Amino acid sequence: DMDTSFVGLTGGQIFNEMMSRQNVDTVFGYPGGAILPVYDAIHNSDKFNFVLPKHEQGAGHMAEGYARASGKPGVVLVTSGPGATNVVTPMADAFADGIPMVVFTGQVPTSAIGTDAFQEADVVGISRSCTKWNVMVKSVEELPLRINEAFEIATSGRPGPVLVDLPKDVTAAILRNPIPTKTTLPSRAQDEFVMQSINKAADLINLAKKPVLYVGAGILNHADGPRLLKELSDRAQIPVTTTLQGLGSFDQEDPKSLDMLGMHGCATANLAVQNADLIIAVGARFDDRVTGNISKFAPEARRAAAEGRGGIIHFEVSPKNINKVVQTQIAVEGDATTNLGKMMSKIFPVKERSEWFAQINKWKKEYPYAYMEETPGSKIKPQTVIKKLSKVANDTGRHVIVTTGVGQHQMWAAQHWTWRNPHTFITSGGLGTMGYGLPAAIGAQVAKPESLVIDIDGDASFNMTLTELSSAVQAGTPVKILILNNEEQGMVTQWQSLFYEHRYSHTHQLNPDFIKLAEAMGLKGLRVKKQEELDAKLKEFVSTKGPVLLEVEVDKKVPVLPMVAGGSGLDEFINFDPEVERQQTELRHKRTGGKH
Amino acid sequence: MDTSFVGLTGGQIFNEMMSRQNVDTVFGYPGGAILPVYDAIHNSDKFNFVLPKHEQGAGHMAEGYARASGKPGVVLVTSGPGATNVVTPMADAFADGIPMVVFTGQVPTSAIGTDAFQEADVVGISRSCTKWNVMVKSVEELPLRINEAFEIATSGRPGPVLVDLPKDVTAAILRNPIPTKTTAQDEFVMQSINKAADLINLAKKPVLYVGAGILNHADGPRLLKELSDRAQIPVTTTLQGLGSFDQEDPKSLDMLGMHGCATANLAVQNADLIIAVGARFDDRVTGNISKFAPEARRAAAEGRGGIIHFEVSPKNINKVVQTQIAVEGDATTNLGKMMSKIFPVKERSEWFAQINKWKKEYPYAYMEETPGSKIKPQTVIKKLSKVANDTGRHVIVTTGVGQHQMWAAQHWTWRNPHTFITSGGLGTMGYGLPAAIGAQVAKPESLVIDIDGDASFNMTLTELSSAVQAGTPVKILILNNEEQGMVTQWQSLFYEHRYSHTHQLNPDFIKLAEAMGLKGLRVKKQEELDAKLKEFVSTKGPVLLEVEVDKKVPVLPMVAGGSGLDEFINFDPEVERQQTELRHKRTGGKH
Ligand SMILES: Cc1cc2nc3c(=O)[nH]c(=O)nc-3n(C[C@H](O)[C@H](O)[C@H](O)COP(=O)(O)OP(=O)(O)OC[C@H]3O[C@@H](n4cnc5c(N)ncnc54)[C@H](O)[C@@H]3O)c2cc1C
Ligand SMILES: Cc1cc2nc3c(=O)[nH]c(=O)nc-3n(C[C@H](O)[C@H](O)[C@H](O)COP(=O)(O)OP(=O)(O)OC[C@H]3O[C@@H](n4cnc5c(N)ncnc54)[C@H](O)[C@@H]3O)c2cc1C
Ligand SMILES: COc1cnc(OC)n2nc(NS(=O)(=O)c3c(OCC(F)F)cccc3C(F)(F)F)nc12
Ligand SMILES: COc1cnc(OC)n2nc(NS(=O)(=O)c3c(OCC(F)F)cccc3C(F)(F)F)nc12
Ligand SMILES: Cc1ncc(C[n+]2c([C@@](C)(O)OO)sc(CCOP(=O)(O)OP(=O)(O)O)c2C)c(N)n1
Ligand SMILES: C/C(NCc1cnc(C)nc1N)=C(/S)CCOP(=O)([O-])OP(=O)([O-])O
Ligand SMILES: [Mg+2]
Ligand SMILES: [Mg+2]
Repeated sequence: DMDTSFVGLTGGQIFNEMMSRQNVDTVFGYPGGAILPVYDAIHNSDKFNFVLPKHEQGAGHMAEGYARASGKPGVVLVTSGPGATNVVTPMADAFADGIPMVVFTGQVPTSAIGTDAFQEADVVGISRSCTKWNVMVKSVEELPLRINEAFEIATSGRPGPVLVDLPKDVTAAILRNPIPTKTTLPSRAQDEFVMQSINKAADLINLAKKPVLYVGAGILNHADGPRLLKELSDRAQIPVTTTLQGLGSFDQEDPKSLDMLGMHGCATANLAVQNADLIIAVGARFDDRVTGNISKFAPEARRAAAEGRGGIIHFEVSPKNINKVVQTQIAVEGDATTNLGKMMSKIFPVKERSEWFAQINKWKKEYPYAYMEETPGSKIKPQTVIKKLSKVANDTGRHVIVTTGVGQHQMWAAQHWTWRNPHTFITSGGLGTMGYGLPAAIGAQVAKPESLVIDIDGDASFNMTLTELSSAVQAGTPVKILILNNEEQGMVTQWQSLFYEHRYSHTHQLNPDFIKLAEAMGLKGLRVKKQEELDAKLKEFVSTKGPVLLEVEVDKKVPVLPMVAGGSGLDEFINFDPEVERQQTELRHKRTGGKH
Repeated sequence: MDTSFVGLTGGQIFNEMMSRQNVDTVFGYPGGAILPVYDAIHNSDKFNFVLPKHEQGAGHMAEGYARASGKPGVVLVTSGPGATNVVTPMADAFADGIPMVVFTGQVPTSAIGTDAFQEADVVGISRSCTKWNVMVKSVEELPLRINEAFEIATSGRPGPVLVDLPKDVTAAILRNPIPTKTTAQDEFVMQSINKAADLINLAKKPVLYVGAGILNHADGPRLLKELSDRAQIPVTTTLQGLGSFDQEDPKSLDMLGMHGCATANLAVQNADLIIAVGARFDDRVTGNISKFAPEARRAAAEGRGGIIHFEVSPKNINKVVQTQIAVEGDATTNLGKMMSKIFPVKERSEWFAQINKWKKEYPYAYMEETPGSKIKPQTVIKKLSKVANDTGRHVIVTTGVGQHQMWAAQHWTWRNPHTFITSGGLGTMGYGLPAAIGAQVAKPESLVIDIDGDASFNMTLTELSSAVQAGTPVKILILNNEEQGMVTQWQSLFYEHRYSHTHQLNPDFIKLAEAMGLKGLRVKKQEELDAKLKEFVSTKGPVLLEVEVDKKVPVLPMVAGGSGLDEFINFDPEVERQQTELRHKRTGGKH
């Protein structure tokens, strides 16, 4: 069966048509020679909104933030050569964090490919290891097919980035042949096997006496995910901890909430996991930033497994991540949410778990997120800023979205914010890309025009992509940019303090005047130094109509705690100790000859 | 066998190896995976360290450094996003043949292949944009790999290499001694030299087609000048060859190609012999390849001329155009060997008469200022060229990518080697500022000027604060036409003035400069331009000058479409006015 409707159109014009057929409402991009035939076709197009950054990396991270906030794939449209190489970091970032993204790169004409042409890059080769799939379109005839395959692959299984390489002669060419209609249009034994494993997992859960739900980003890839998670938690009385990327999937005000686990997770979550007889892993991949020393990980679960009375259940959509890190007793293949729904009726309702929750509540009382609080004459504490802003933003009654950079401010945002809503924490976790914060916020704001979007950023992170401030003005995105300025690459100085005897090698970048910068870029700029002005400034920050930057001068050389590092198990975290911090301050002064 | 490194960590070995390689500057940004190296180079007296805001900045700085100094640029970044952020500079250095050694931290070997935190397949990603790369797998082979890297980056055609450094390798202590070392065809060439000298002595209308290759040797420009003087041969250069020949010399043809001087293009098309020296016949130079140099091909068919190619990389020989004589190896070296076999020529009356008539007929014409009109971008280049030269200082110029780049290339008078540093092959916007910073580090006493575009500058403007921290008093000139000029030109020409997303919203560049810690200057009026240009150059410390220039001004001449070099579009004042009215009509008076 053939389709003749695209006959007579250029490749560019076909691209434009395929965007509305693929339900694309937003395109992030930057023009150039190779991709000019497509840009002429989308000129003044009302199929979608176009967002123009200052740098293609910005386009990439914007599309990511857009994808995370909307649940739709982020679409990028850039030129060949430097245009394409400039989106390599965002693709690798989306690949690590499972973000659906379709990247369209212009390419030199097919006759010039492989001749080391002007602005030619081997983009398909470069991006092979950091995309789910990529392809070079070699004729206009196969353009709709490739577009359809790209979007499907990007949004199925574990979502991820795909790249489509678009030769200039292909997008300029007129389609002069009918093409298969199928290319233009966007097992019983397996089901029985999945159900079998679902039955097995239900049996294990009904047996557990100290279960823990270990929840990650996977639960958020379905609209009903958080809802079914809660239903399972309430039905079987199971406490819930989340990874960094699962934050927002569970109401942290709920008594059964364990908060975040891992390297910088809540001690209670870490201890609960270390003492659980059953770990129910839902959409999480057991990264070492979560597990700590893997040989020390979940000893009570391993003991339960050896005695046939527990262990680890894994709801995982990708075969690649099953039995990858941890020996699992039961793997439940496919969409976590879907499989939770199927399992629910098989779970015995539990009245209470007195002993287990008594232990957990005692851990909660003993190990809060403690830190050195403000004293007279001291600088503002970064942890205090997060706690205050969390309440201020939440009290607005608006839907709040938070993006971050990478480092200490990121962890403190994760810890001290109170998470309650799905798809409201957007942070770079796997690749951990500095500079993510501002463009991701712009993207998220585009996805959710009514939401209050806050970028909680670091000074070093913000410097990476700060040129996109003007892009926010041009895009009409009233993002709220918060800079926790400690005048350092804090996460690195933390590691240098701990393991390199306070040798701070090249970890202090010279910052610009962030307030003058913001105003030069066309935003309102605010600064706070004094403890007494923090409250009022935070309120003015959140209340501002347009885009606004607020720089908070915060204290320096403050470690993120708790911390699981070295060969420590999850239950061998370093805890906050006020006397230790004081001793570290003296030691630091002496070792740095008074410089820090 | 050598024991001098026994007891040192991999990072400490790296520190010593930089000294042994004669490295005086490292560009980089720290992170988890590369931490053991940064600890070892902490307060190192063996080299200076330059810290950017972005790894792309580090990369382009290293490029600018390499191009001004003649030494390889050294980059030191962390794993994952640190490494992926230097892909564009590597592709840039690969395209332009710039010596660069990139050191990327990597996750511990025990975590490689497990999709670990901040893990990327950097060896895989960078394969197509490096001459060579490697992952160091033990501390014992670290000196060997460092030595290989520097050797490969600086030999043949120079280019980028990458060395992946697993954290556990750089933290590991060398326990065992390592081999001290790790710490016929010339006749075929001589025959070619003889044959090429025979062709040259026979040529009646020869042209020296000179590129970046002649600048990869200290004595390149000198031997080029000698050959040109000896045989009375006119010299044209590529964009990347600018500075290798004195453009004030009567035999200068200026730049050839897509936006080259018409005289240069016409000489090439009418030459009976083309002597290609360190140039790779890119289509930005040749135009339509089937129309390129018809008289040279004709001479070749009659055995009285053709094309001679002095090229160091065999794969670039007969890659684009069929050549009669190939001389493999370093161009400068082979020019020296050839010199004694070239008959001296007193004069070429007819050939230079024809050339000098073209020069009079086809200068770099453009619509000049009129009372009330905006400042013309071409005029700024001419005036700045004189003002900068009048300082008596050594001047180095970097640019961004676009119209300003071409106008810089055209209207500047190039006389000194390694003084024009621009992204040619990859054509990376945002190149100008970080390249200028790196060049200033290489040549602290030089006057370094970034002639940048507004769109290009926006790409990497965050490095302005890095200029302050590095102590590099760069001079930043922004030709502000409030547009992606080179793209709007192509849209005006080929897409009926449909300007699709080619107008980015600029920040206040002066307030930006001041926020970054620089002095900011702005010119709007013609009357202020001269004074502002002089203040700009005479300013001590880093300074930005924004010039509001006229918009929608095409770079001419232009060879595009299926045109041959002699089929260029030339400037015409009446055509420009007609284009202005047509553009107004089609954009509803918006442009
Ligand atoms: C400075 C820093 C510190 C960090 N410290 C911590 C920390 O203390 N604690 C922490 O948790 N993280 C931390 N990380 C982040 C960490 O590196 C990982 O990014 C994070 O642990 C991964 O979370 P995740 O497994 O839930 O999400 P992902 O990496 O996205 O993995 C999701 C898993 O679920 C699967 N999946 C996806 N969709 C579905 C579906 N529909 N159905 C079923 N399965 C699905 C995926 O295939 C994948 O296996 C830190 C990062 C940084 C930069
Ligand atoms: C907007 C724009 C417009 C442009 N328009 C033009 C234009 O009009 N004219 C123009 O010329 N360029 C133009 N370019 C630049 C063009 O794309 C190429 O960068 C340039 O033409 C290549 O110059 P090159 O061959 O001299 O140097 P390279 O690309 O570096 O090639 C040098 C050649 O010499 C060889 N070589 C290197 N070292 C040695 C040695 N020691 N001995 C012998 N051989 C050696 C190399 O292997 C290579 O083959 C433009 C770029 C842009 C962004
Ligand atoms: C704004 O668009 C351009 C600006 N400058 C340019 O060259 C310096 N080009 N060149 C093109 N197109 S191109 O000329 O067809 C071409 C190209 O030309 C081959 C063809 F002429 F044989 C070769 C490689 C790349 C490109 C590219 F990416 F730019 F499309 N578009 C522009
Ligand atoms: C400033 O340094 C760090 C900041 N934050 C970190 O984790 C969130 N890490 N982690 C490390 N080193 S690491 O822990 O040995 C490690 C790593 O751990 C392996 C080991 F724990 F088994 C795995 C992959 C990458 C890294 C890397 F690159 F960061 F070094 N350094 C930092
Ligand atoms: C990373 C990157 N992205 C896009 C690019 C595609 N290009 C260009 C080109 C010629 O390479 O077209 O292929 S030039 C250009 C815009 C130039 O704006 P300007 O700086 O203001 O200078 P002007 O004086 O106005 O001309 C773009 C968008 C590029 N090279 N790099
Ligand atoms: C350099 C670095 N890590 C390595 C690194 C390097 N380069 C990039 C692109 N990304 C990362 N993550 C960090 S965490 C910097 C943190 O500084 P910050 O922005 O100001 O945050 P904070 O100070 O609060 O920890
Ligand atoms: Mg900081
Ligand atoms: Mg411009």
